[PDB]
Amino acid sequence: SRIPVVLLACGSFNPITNMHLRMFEVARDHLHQTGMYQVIQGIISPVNDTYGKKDLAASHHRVAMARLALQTSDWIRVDPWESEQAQWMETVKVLRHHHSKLLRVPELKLLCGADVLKTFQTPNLWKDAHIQEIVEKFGLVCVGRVSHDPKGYIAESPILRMHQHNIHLAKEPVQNEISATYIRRALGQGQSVKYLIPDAVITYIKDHGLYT
Amino acid sequence: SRIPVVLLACGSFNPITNMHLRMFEVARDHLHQTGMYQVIQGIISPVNDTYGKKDLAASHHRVAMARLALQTSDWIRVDPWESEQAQWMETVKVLRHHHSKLLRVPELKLLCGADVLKTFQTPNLWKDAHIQEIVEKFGLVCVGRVSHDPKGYIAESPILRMHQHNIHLAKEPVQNEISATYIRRALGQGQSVKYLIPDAVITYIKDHGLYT
Amino acid sequence: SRIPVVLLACGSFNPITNMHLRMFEVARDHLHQTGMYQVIQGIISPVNDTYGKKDLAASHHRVAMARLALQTSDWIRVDPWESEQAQWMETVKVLRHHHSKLLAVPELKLLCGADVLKTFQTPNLWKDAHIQEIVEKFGLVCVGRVSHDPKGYIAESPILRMHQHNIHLAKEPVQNEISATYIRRALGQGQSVKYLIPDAVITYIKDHGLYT
Amino acid sequence: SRIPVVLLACGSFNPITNMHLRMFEVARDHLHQTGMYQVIQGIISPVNDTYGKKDLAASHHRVAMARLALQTSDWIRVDPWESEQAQWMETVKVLRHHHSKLLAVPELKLLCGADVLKTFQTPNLWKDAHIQEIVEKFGLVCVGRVSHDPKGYIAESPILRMHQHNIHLAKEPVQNEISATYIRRALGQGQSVKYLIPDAVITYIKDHGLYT
Ligand SMILES: Nc1ncnc2c1ncn2[C@@H]1O[C@H](COP(=O)(O)CP(=O)(O)OP(=O)(O)O)[C@@H](O)[C@H]1O
Ligand SMILES: Nc1ncnc2c1ncn2[C@@H]1O[C@H](COP(=O)(O)CP(=O)(O)OP(=O)(O)O)[C@@H](O)[C@H]1O
Ligand SMILES: Nc1ncnc2c1ncn2[C@@H]1O[C@H](COP(=O)(O)CP(=O)(O)OP(=O)(O)O)[C@@H](O)[C@H]1O
Ligand SMILES: Nc1ncnc2c1ncn2[C@@H]1O[C@H](COP(=O)(O)CP(=O)(O)OP(=O)(O)O)[C@@H](O)[C@H]1O
Repeated sequence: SRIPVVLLACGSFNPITNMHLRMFEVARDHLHQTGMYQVIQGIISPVNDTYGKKDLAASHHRVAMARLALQTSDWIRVDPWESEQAQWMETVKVLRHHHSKLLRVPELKLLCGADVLKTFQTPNLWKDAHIQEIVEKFGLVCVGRVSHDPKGYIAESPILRMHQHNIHLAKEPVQNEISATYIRRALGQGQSVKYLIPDAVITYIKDHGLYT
Repeated sequence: SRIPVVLLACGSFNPITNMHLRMFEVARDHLHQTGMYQVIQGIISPVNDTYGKKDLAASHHRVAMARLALQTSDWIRVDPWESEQAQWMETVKVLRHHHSKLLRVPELKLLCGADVLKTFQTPNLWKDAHIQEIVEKFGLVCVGRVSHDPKGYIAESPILRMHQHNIHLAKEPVQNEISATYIRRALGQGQSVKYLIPDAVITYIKDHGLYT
Repeated sequence: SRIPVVLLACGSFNPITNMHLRMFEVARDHLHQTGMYQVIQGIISPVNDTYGKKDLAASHHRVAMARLALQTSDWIRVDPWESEQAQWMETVKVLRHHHSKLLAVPELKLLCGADVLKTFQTPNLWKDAHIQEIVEKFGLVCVGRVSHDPKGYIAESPILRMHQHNIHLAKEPVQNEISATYIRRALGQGQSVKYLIPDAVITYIKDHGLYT
Repeated sequence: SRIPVVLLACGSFNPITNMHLRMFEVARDHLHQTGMYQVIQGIISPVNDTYGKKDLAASHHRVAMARLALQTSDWIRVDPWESEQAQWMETVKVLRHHHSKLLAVPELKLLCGADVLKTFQTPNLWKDAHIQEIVEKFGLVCVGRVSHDPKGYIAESPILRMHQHNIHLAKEPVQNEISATYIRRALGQGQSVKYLIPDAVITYIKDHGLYT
């Protein structure tokens, strides 16, 4: 039989876009095609407001938009636990929390774009122990992105190449390079982003005067 | 004051995708930014079933999906006149028909991707008289696409470069290369296309067993 | 052992670019990786000057630029035969000519980008009999291009589908969408195209005042 | 008259690629088109071997490959100073060094891709004071990359926004996303990278058995 899998995606979702959503769909089809897994749930976990330095919309707004974006999904949901904590938390700690909730068994895997995968190399950006825990205790499903070579990132990492069984590279045959930065700039200029992010999210943004 | 403009997009829309929809939004923002125009309406006109040679879904299905895709649009509508004619018709003839309907005044412009623009060069593909009529009697709004250089296509065409005032090049700052061919293949393989085309269109496709 | 193969690329090569050259390298590695072919030669065949609408540099110059571009290749050569003929010739006839030239015969295959494969669908562009002879008697090696879905083009064409074993889809994780159209426009504006086309080609264009 | 400018590109150049070289040409044409600058020299400065996690070819080889790649450039040279230092140095210190070297002084500007500009946002990556000194005392010329929105990065950073007059955004309608990571993987698999990196660089890699 197949192994139950839960996909967890961390990030800003400022705001959530059709690309963030597509990422789950591609990752699920990929895992199913292997024959070894059955994805049972997707979780969008927006980052906390204390995180880094940037014009991030308040967390309850990002959580609300993600919930709206996901109303037509029968398997992906937003979980505000991370954004509701007092302070920002390293990714691995969010994975532990959700793993615990699962035990109250499905394998919990981190879901991300190939660009996040490239950051594992940035000096003083990720503790090696954390990278090891992600691919050894949990798993990693990476969706391709233009200009990134996930296969090489894995091969050149002493930690990643040792845990390839738990790293899944999902190929994105559709060029969809929507960046939320662009979405925010467009909105600020009063330009349309319809068909780039969910209609309901656009409505929420307008109703609450976000990204003006 | 501004000149009223109606945008007309011909094509297969087999099925309509989020990219076809985005094309209208980008074209409208572009024309408005010039200050010279006010886009008052968008029209999706699906090609007739006698057209060329291919696995085209029945026209009433393509019209229905486009209508569903456009339910959340307050300015773009589908017009089945073209698909309802007895036989396929050259683009310019569809422009004449819609121009007539407008008179029962707004400028009617053809809307298309930069790839369509490149076909103007293909031997025995477009009558020069028709290309001239399009950019001289009507107008052309072209949305950019990866690998195409609209500015060069215009400059190298003796007909197009003489009517640049009526040709509008709208830039697409977002890499969104979704092809309907891929959508159909994915659907046939039972893969997800959610977030690539409208939810309602996906439902219609499933309900009517299209692209199996 | 392996079936010997010769690759033939037809096109404008106005001017030849690094992408046109990359196309050969990608196709050769793909055929070799199948384990059953050995590519022994590549042929660049610039189109005749009587062809099409677009105004191209003289074939004398396009052949010269290809020769210069190919000085550092040990397996690809330019063949002027096609451009030296009194008038434009259909692709199938150029294949027949080069096949005769090879007369334990190697297989001669047409090398092209996925955009060319999509034109097989265009009404009144290719004679069905030519499409059949090309994929059945010669073979097609298609290199991927953004926005094109070769697999779908093949599945939706009864002729390509029936002979799909003779169509080899090659691709690399590199987004290299440089159009010669852009190249000419840039040259016309006095901008650099260094590192987009070979240094030797740029020298010839400057020395002979082309693309002004 | 025009302000003389020197462009400095820092990075791994592991190995230097046609895209790294194209970056200089695009930046120079952009600065010249503003009508107020005259680019007099370009400097490629390979990073020190003590830098980061990823295992890079020896700096001796990366400097050699850049020198060979640059033999056909009449304005860009490689400068080994940075890689010859006992240990890795922050970008701002390399700029200061080269600025001193130039000591009616030309303006020295950092040349990079938009992805680098996005890293300014990363928590604990750059010292705010360094970001300020880079954009205020030197200048930044950023070349566009797919998926990045430089204009938005600048608008959302108070430091970049305040000094945006010293940040020059250059870009060309060419999708050239070749990653050196892909290059190394391909070389490791015995595949061709001809026409993606200079011929002279490929010869050196083969002669010295690099990237095995
Ligand atoms: N267009 C795209 N294609 C594939 N993955 C994408 C994507 N856009 C975002 N992602 C992925 O979605 C996850 C969350 O992204 P975010 O944290 O919201 C940064 P972003 O989406 O790039 O917006 P930004 O421009 O504000 O940084 C990441 O794993 C990222 O890789
Ligand atoms: N991803 C995209 N980006 C920009 N324009 C697009 C686009 N996809 C389609 N278009 C435009 O939408 C209009 C209609 O396209 P269609 O006639 O449906 C062919 P298509 O969308 O490429 O599907 P196909 O693969 O079945 O041919 C054309 O003007 C085309 O240029
Ligand atoms: N960037 C690219 N990637 C892959 N194949 C490409 C390519 N650019 C061109 N080709 C292929 O190279 C062959 C010859 O192309 P040409 O006939 O010269 C037209 P082109 O190269 O698109 O320039 P154009 O802008 O003048 O039309 C074709 O098979 C085409 O598909
Ligand atoms: N395809 C491309 N287009 C524009 N800029 C590019 C580029 N590829 C790399 N660059 C730029 O070239 C400079 C040096 O890059 P490097 O430090 O060598 C990392 P890289 O080139 O991405 O290879 P990598 O895959 O090993 O990381 C950077 O400013 C980077 O932004």
